[PDB]
Amino acid sequence: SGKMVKQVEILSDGIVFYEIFRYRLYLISEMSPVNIQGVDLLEGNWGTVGSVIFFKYTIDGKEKTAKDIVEAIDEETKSVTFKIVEGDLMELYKTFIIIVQVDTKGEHNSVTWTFHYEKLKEDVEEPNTLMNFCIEITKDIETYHL
Repeated sequence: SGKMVKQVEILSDGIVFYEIFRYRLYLISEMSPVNIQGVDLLEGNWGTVGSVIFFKYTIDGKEKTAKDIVEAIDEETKSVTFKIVEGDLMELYKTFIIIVQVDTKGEHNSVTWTFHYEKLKEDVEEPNTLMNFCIEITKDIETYHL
């Protein structure tokens, strides 16, 4: 078991940012094309718990996939929770949960990324590269909107 958390300040509008993750995830492909080539809906509906989304992405030039279930949406805390059920990460991790959270409260304007994960074997790395990648995504989105 394991948990990783990073908070990035964003200079663009947090609400707009949340709404991308919350309602229109398919867009991160246009906004971070270098990182994300595809965001396809396979089951359910965009913006709803239980929907099955498929990601095509590239880390360090290596092409990868993840199939995610949207497991939580929370409009109070401006949070969305994705659980990875298939793909490259599951070669290494039994369980992998990604929560994205946008703080708009006050002059505070930030995106917090949380990984909860269970490794398959003791000597698998902490998912630092993946956290770096989510921060790049955050910054692509920010600059795209700024």
